[PDB]
Amino acid sequence: PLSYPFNEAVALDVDPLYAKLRAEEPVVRVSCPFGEDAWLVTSHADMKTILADPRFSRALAAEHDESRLTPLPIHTSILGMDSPDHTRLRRLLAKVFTMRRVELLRPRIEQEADRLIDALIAEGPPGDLMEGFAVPFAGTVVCDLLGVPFEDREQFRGWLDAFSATTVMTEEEIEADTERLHGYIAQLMVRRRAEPQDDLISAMVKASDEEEKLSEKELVELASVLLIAGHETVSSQLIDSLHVLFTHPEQLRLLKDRPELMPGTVEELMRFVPLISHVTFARYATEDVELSGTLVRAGESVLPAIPSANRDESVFENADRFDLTREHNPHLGFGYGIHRCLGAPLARLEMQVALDSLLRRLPELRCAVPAESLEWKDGMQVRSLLELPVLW
Ligand code: HEM
Ligand SMILES: CC(C)[C@H](O)C(=O)N[C@H](CO)Cc1c[nH]c2ccccc12
Repeated sequence: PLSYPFNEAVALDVDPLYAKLRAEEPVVRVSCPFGEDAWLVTSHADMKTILADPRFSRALAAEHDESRLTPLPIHTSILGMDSPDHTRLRRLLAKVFTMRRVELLRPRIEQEADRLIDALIAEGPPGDLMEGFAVPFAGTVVCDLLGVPFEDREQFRGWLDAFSATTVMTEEEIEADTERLHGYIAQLMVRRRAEPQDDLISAMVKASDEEEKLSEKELVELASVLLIAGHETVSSQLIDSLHVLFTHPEQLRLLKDRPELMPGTVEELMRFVPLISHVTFARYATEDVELSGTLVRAGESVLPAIPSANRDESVFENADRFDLTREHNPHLGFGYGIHRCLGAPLARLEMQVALDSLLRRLPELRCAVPAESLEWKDGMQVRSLLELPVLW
């Protein structure tokens, strides 16, 4: 079977093999960097099936040497569970991670974007939209929400890569950093149990201790993935989105003159940005399933190449084109079905506030270097810039 990934992900370029696979062989057998061989799934319709059809399981992966790009299986907490365990954690989170809580964060989120832009301006151009905006914006928001002290970022931020690194960390470094993060969250939970604050960890501990009993370890592992999602996924998506906007200056001009397009713009960025470097987490078939002419037998794994589903020309017209006016946008950038992104309302809020504020306050914002000089973060499960120098 083809060794997969076929090629290292470069900048935001999509490997042209996905288009060929989608056209000529949408499901193909591959060998993975780690774990068992798998079926690479490339089309939008098959993506929905393996993500939402109950014939495909995440919890089954623990009964295998899970097909994966990471040296060790990731502690994916809720995202590694099936019903009923999944239902138990999803209910817990939905009860404390309410829409009211999110919209109550809006003024704090807006204020953080304005404060970050005040700093960029006071420091003068060129500024770095990654370490000077996307990272601390995403970080302060998730830290505010979760109850992780943003002041501890110096400690915990260097452990987060352990949850995402493919080629650039050893088993031993991943295991050590995973233990460091879990143990840091566990100490936080002791404080938050005794001294609850208005944050998710306190609410989760209270709800778990009182009704929806979770083990300490389950609580730790769930708070940990919430930290990763808010800190890393959000800042990665945001900085990649700014890159897309800078490299499509015509759409950036359109957005600035019709701000009511921002909701559809965020959705189009979710679709178009190939944020996931290759695939999200493998599922395993519990029964035989045919996908685009390929029989996937029970016990075999499928790799969901979500970014390729989001370039499916049979679902999105001119799927290879970034078009922030796109109206039909059933993208899978926030997943689909049972494991669809619980944080999507918040991520959409953050995206909209960040882009609106930047475009509002920095009218002539533009990249300070040619796209060729940019340094990307390689060897992770998502794509991101290390620096995005800008003028204004
Ligand atoms: C732009 C930012 C984000 C993107 C692109 C994103 C994307 C995704 C995707 C694609 C999935 C499904 C993965 C799969 O099926 O293998 C997912 C699941 C999930 N995401 Fe998000 N996410 C983002 C931000 C967030 C935030 C801010 C949170 C929480 C504060 C969050 C929490 C979760 C959780 C808990 C799950 C698993 C839910 C379950 O298994 O039931 N994400 N996310
Ligand atoms: C979830 C997809 C966008 C993709 O698999 C990804 O970024 N995984 C990272 C790195 O392994 C881990 C992660 C990010 N949010 C999560 C939410 C729940 C569990 C794990 C994660």
